[PDB]
Parts: sequence; C-alpha cells; structure tokens
Amino acid sequence: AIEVKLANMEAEINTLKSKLELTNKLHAFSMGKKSGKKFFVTNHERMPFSKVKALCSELRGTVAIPRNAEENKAIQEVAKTSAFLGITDEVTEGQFMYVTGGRLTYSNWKKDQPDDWYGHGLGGGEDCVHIVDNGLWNDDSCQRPYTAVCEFPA
Amino acid sequence: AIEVKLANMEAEINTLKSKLELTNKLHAFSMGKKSGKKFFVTNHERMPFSKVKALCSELRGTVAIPRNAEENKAIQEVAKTSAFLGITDEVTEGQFMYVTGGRLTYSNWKKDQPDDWYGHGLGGGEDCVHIVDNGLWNDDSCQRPYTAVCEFPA
Amino acid sequence: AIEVKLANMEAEINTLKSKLELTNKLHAFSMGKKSGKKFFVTNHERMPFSKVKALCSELRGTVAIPRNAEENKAIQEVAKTSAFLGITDEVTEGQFMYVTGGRLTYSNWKKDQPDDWYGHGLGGGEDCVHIVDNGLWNDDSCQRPYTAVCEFPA
Ligand SMILES: CC(=O)N[C@@H]1[C@@H](O)[C@@H](O)[C@@H](CO)O[C@H]1O
Ligand SMILES: CC(=O)N[C@@H]1[C@@H](O)[C@@H](O)[C@@H](CO)O[C@H]1O
Ligand SMILES: CC(=O)N[C@@H]1[C@@H](O)[C@@H](O)[C@@H](CO)O[C@H]1O
Ligand SMILES: CC(=O)N[C@@H]1[C@@H](O)[C@@H](O)[C@@H](CO)O[C@H]1O
Ligand SMILES: [Ca+2]
Ligand SMILES: [Ca+2]
Ligand SMILES: [Ca+2]
Ligand SMILES: [Ca+2]
Ligand SMILES: [Ca+2]
Ligand SMILES: [Ca+2]
Ligand SMILES: [Ca+2]
Ligand SMILES: [Ca+2]
Ligand SMILES: [Ca+2]
Ligand SMILES: [Cl-]
Ligand SMILES: [Cl-]
Ligand SMILES: [Cl-]
Repeated sequence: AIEVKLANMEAEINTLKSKLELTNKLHAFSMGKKSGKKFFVTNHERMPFSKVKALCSELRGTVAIPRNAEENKAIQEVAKTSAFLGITDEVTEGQFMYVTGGRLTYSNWKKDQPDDWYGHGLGGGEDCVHIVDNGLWNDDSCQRPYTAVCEFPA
Repeated sequence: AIEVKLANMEAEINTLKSKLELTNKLHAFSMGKKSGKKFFVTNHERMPFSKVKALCSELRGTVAIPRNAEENKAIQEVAKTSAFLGITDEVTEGQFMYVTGGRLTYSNWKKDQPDDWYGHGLGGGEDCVHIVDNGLWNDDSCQRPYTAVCEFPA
Repeated sequence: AIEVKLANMEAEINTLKSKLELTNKLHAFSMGKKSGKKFFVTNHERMPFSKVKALCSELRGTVAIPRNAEENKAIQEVAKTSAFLGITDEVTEGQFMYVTGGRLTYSNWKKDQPDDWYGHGLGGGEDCVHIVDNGLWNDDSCQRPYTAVCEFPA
C-alpha cells in the first residue's frame, strides 16, 4: 500500500533529521562550543573583509562580533591572530554598526583608534574593524586581509 | 507517476543515509578516533558532574571511563586539564561503580585517595572521581566543576 | 492528499540535502580547509601503507599527495610527525608514481634518498614514501607504520 510506504518514509526522514541534528551538536561540542554560549570558529585563512562576509554567509553564520569582554576574549583565542570583527562604519563615517544591524553596544579600541587613516595608500580611509593579539581593536582598510572568524548562535 | 516518484525518494533517502554515515565517519576521524577503538571528546568546559552526565547523554555518549592505563592516558591528553570520570560511589559509599553499572576493573588512585572528604565545605563528602596530576585519580564533590569529556564506542 | 504528501516529502528531502551540505562545509572549514584549496586531515594514528590507503578510501579521499612546496608544508603541519604520502614505486621499481595515477613530478627527497634499502629486515626493499618532520622525503617499507593523513578535493 502506497500510503503505508509513504508513512514509513516520513518516519525514515524524521530519523535522519534527528541524526543530522546530533551530528551538528557533537561537531559544535568538539569545536569548543560552551553550553548556552555563542560558537566561534576559523579555518585560519586571512582575507579581505568582503571575502569573510561572503564566507561566513556561505556557512549560514556571520562575521564574529563580541558583545562584551568575554566574547571578545573567546574570539581572540579562536583566531589566535588578527581577525576582522562584524563591525564597520562604511555607511556613515564615524558611526560604527554591526553587519547584522545596530549601533555599538560595546567596544574596546586602542588608545589612538579609530583614526580612519588615509595614509595606508590602499586608497580611501579605514571603515573596517579588526582585533589585534592583545584584544584591542583598530579600524583598518576593508581591502586588507585578516583572519576569518565566523560566529553561530548559542 | 506516483509510484515512480515514491521509488525515487526511497533511493534519495538511502543515498542521504549513506552520506550522513560518511560524514560521521570523517568527523570521528578528525576528532582523533583510532581504528576499532573508543574515542574521547571534550569542549573544554568545566561543569558539575550532573551537567557532564546530562551533556554526554544528549550527545548519545557516556561520561569518559578509563578501562586501562592506555585509555586513562588518552582521556588525559584530550582533557589536558582535570576531568570527571564516569565513576562514582553515590549508590553505596565506599563502593565505586561505573555510571554504566558494575564494579571497577582498573583504577589509578592517588595515594591517600579516595577519602570522602567533608572539609571542602560544599556539603556531603566526595562521591565523584576526576583525574589530577600524573593521571592519578581523586574522589571529589560531584558539585565541583571539572572538564566534561564524553566517550563514544569503538 | 497522496500527491500533497509526496510533494512535502520532496521538500523535506531537499532541505535535508541542503543542511547536510552546510554541515560538510562547516566541518571542512573547522578542519582548516582554505578557499579553493584541497585539505588534509589526520586522526594521528600510525599504520602500514595499505591500511592508510583503505582508510582514506573509505572516507572518500586519498592518501595525502604534495604537488608543490606549499602543500608539502600543509601536510607536515597537519601530520606533525612522519606520515605516508600517496606516492610509491610498487608498480615499477625506481619509477615513482601517484597512487591516483601518473609519474612523480614535484619531489622533495632527503639527501641520498630514495635508495630502495633492504637492510631494514622487514623483507623486500622500500617502495613507499613518507614525509619526515622537516618536510623532506624518504622511501621506506610499505610495512612500516606511519601517520595516516588523507586529502580531500579543493
Ligand atoms: C594594524 C594597525 O594598528 N594599523 C594602524 C592603521 O590603521 C592606522 O591607524 C595607523 C595610523 O596612521 O596606525 C596603524 O598602527
Ligand atoms: C579502516 C578504519 O578503521 N576505518 C574507520 C572508519 O570506518 C570510521 O569508523 C572512522 C571514524 O572516524 O575511523 C576509521 O578508523
Ligand atoms: C584535588 C584534590 O586532590 N583534592 C583533595 C580533596 O579531595 C581531599 O582528598 C583533600 C584531603 O585533605 O586532599 C585534596 O588534595
Ligand atoms: C626514516 C629513514 O630515513 N629511514 C632511512 C631508510 O629508509 C634507509 O634509507 C636507511 C639507509 O641506511 O637510512 C634511513 O635513514
Ligand atoms: Ca569611510
Ligand atoms: Ca571610517
Ligand atoms: Ca586605524
Ligand atoms: Ca535526484
Ligand atoms: Ca564517597
Ligand atoms: Ca578526595
Ligand atoms: Ca515539515
Ligand atoms: Ca623501491
Ligand atoms: Ca630509504
Ligand atoms: Cl575601508
Ligand atoms: Cl559528592
Ligand atoms: Cl615496500
């Protein structure tokens, strides 16, 4: 009976969806996702901010954005080196915003940053945000390549 | 038509089952699973024993259990820090058992341990086991937060 | 309703396919795959050449093959120790070839290697190739256990 066959296949599909969910949970765990916390990950590849957004978006995630001191540190430990944050002031110079929308609710710039420096030569100012090794931020050219770090929801 | 479509979906479903199986195999390989052997995984998060148990169960695994000096070492190397073991004497004081049931067949107790100490001031004695320095065992309060290490079948 | 149920099943299957692809992409990313580049993975297990071959085959990959200095470095980075490469002269002594076909082009032989040595006492000469710590190559017995490193398509 086709109806029975169809019911059995719906049950098979539900089982596969449950197993894929488990595969995803285990993978996050193995990659360090802490209970109820956001998950940050990197392949350690350095690239232009435009490439990072495309990359994370292709992964159905978003460029890493620290909403406090903790998350900033986490993003720091995963990248291990200088990485772009999902923050820019490209739309309106001076007003930094999250790539997912909204004005900054937390920051940790460096003593003389942001300076929107134009002396970099790459043309234009500096509208992208990246982290250093000490955790401090610096506005740099989006054209410059830095470590790609994506984030996924808690 | 209908029966043809139904037969194809049967093929689609079986192909997806094989693909997810392959995905799990590769993930275990990248997590360091050795051929024909059980493997351990951690997210390096510290938490009370009750939480570790709940988390590993959610992952369809169990709390890490060393059955010999080899696995004991393996767990050590995966955790890097102090981690809980799936061994407790909660059912019968002084009689340590595997959370999966049964008496111990291998132990690596530190001298002067277990001692069911009440001096930690957390209440109750010590009914949980965790690995300390040199890979030795110590009984501690199930309330203390240690590294969660889950175990998956060979 | 039969047709409607079948149509929903089609959609469920397609969304599952989509999600699995996303899982595979994220996993490769987390394992270090660089954009447009093939990537190397290992479980850090040491085994004879035939075992490495069977393992990578089961995972739908091949034994790691350095096609240039850059990939040779990526492989030594991943392995962290001595590992077999998908290169042998089993078919025709002295004529090294890729396990996937074709004669060897790029090479990084250690001084005085290959030498098809028999003094190792394992029987026969040396028809398998492995990378050492420094990245240089040596021909050794396919019977010796070396680290398993598999590569997957760019
Ligand atoms: C990596 C970094 O800090 N780059 C900054 C650059 O963005 C600019 O602010 C410049 C001032 O002319 O100083 C540099 O240190
Ligand atoms: C030859 C062999 O053992 N292959 C297994 C493979 O089937 C799969 O179980 C994988 C899990 O990561 O581990 C490998 O060791
Ligand atoms: C981490 C650890 O080993 N803690 C133990 C504690 O459980 C208890 O046995 C105490 C006895 O005073 O000694 C400590 O060293
Ligand atoms: C790991 C390694 O390099 N083994 C080589 C061996 O293959 C053989 O060439 C021998 C010659 O005596 O030298 C060894 O160093
Ligand atoms: Ca600007
Ligand atoms: Ca700017
Ligand atoms: Ca700047
Ligand atoms: Ca099809
Ligand atoms: Ca006790
Ligand atoms: Ca104790
Ligand atoms: Ca549905
Ligand atoms: Ca030879
Ligand atoms: Ca040799
Ligand atoms: Cl810019
Ligand atoms: Cl306790
Ligand atoms: Cl050989």
